[PDB]
Amino acid sequence: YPVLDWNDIKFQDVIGEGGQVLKARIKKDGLRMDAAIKRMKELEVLCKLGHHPNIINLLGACEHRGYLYLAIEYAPHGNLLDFLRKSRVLETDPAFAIANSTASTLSSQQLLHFAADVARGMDYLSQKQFIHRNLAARNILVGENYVAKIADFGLSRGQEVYVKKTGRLPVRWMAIESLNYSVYTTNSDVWSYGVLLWEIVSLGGTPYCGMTCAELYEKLPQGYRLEKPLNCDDEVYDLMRQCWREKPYERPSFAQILVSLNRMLEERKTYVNTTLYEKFTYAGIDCSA
Ligand SMILES: Nc1ncnc2sc(-c3c(-c4ccccc4)ncn3CC3CCCCC3)nc12
Repeated sequence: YPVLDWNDIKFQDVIGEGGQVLKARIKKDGLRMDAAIKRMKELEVLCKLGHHPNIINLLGACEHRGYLYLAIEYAPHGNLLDFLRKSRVLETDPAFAIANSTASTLSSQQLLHFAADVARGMDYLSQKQFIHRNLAARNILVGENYVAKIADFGLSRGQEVYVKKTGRLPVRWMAIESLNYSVYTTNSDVWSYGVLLWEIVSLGGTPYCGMTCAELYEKLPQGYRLEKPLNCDDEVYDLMRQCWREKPYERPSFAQILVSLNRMLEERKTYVNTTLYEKFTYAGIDCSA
């Protein structure tokens, strides 16, 4: 749904590392478009769903010499985290940075729309009972027209899902119940989303720069939260803080989040500063992460 003919695929380049994925061009319903194709060895109807503008759409699937190749909507601009980081103009093009009084090629409004974008997608998923379990900047793709898209693959669907650990955990993104007990819910997804939001605001900062994974475990039950960024308005931070409430059911819903962003967007006020003025400080990326 649909079905792709092999003879319409023209592969262009490989993308990433390892599973095994490629950039193609497919023909679908008489139109030519970029796809990303992954080839699996040896669930798809629910994969649309993708019909939503912030969810990587499924384009086609196609059996060829014993394999199933899966074509999905192609994202021109990488994961959101890199995109954001490459936007750090003081570091990548300071002549530009100074001339234009700016710390990013991205604007506060644009930064928020990525937030809204993901917020919106999640809202639509969470209300169809899906649990992402991996919300993080690096896990969001920036798609055509710079519209942020979520990945719908391997999504647990249900009220709650327990997964046993053992690979690496996104500790810095996880909420406490997930930390304590390896359980994920939609409410666990919102916690992660606030870290995503925090990530966006820090133009790609590593959350909890300096702290180690051990330190976090001990300090989070303690009531410790990520520090409000120097470029961030108080309400934006406030919103992050709600996502990180200790009591899961206390946190907001994506609708609530989304409502609140949409308000912020409609105001003329800058909620996320990217303008140099007299001082500006990029959240650390390095650290021992
Ligand atoms: N649509 C795309 N356009 C650009 N590049 C890529 S890389 C990619 C991908 C796939 C994949 C899965 C199915 C088909 C094709 C690719 N499996 C892991 N990834 C990498 C992950 C990156 C972070 C967010 C989750 C996906 N999909 C895209």
